[PDB]
Amino acid sequence: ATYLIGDVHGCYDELIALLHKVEFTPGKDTLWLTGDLVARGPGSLDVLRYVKSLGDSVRLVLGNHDLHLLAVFAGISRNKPKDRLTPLLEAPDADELLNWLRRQPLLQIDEEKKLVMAHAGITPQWDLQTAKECARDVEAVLSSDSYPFFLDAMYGDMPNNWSPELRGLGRLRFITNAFTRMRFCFPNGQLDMYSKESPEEAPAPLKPWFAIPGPVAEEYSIAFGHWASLEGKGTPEGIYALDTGCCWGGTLTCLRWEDKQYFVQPSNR
Ligand SMILES: [Mg+2]
Ligand SMILES: [Mn+2]
Repeated sequence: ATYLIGDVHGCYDELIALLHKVEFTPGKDTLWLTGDLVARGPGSLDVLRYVKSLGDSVRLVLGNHDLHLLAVFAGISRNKPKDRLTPLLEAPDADELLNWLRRQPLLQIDEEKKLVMAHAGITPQWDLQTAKECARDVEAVLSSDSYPFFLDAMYGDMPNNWSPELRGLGRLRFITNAFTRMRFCFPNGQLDMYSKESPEEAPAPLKPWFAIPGPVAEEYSIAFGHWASLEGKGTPEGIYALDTGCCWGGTLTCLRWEDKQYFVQPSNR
């Protein structure tokens, strides 16, 4: 079976309880995770240890809090107490876990299921070939010996409009923002980097990225996490918003792909 779970955010107990609920069995089943494995919840260290141990039985994409953790690890960014990352950062296997984490993809594609996953979704300004090329470019910088320079460069809110003519720092910043921070778009597909509310309580003319027809969403289903204030609701057919806010006292959501059956684990917080 194929299971897809939204942002775990260090909620190890809930993750394991949910996987026991569906009798997840590596070697028979595959797990897709929308990223943001770490921060806010109490068990980022155990989550990373477990997800890494799954090997080919898990298909992960990186989220914005995963990248922030890498930035803290590399000395680029300051640790915020609220993220609860110190046990992971101080673990004897931190190097092994975090060098594994930075080698993971930003984008997962399964052609037989016609299924695409990214942390925040796929901007309507990208076709599939472009999304693939952009994921490959950022994955290449993250898996390189010089990844702290990219992590430093990634911070920023502009440019917010895609063009194949983008070059350099602006190109990487846009790619990172589209994959890991995007929520709302302007009518022309331009990213808005400030509004984090639900679609209904958002100011006009902003609309969810998935409400703007894009080439990828026309041919593929898209599963994503990130946007907790969406509460997993309000999406079109073929769009699966899996982040139901577990670390915030919401729920951890698991979708089984074969029958589109949902399984939910209450937050312990
Ligand atoms: Mg998140
Ligand atoms: Mn996120």
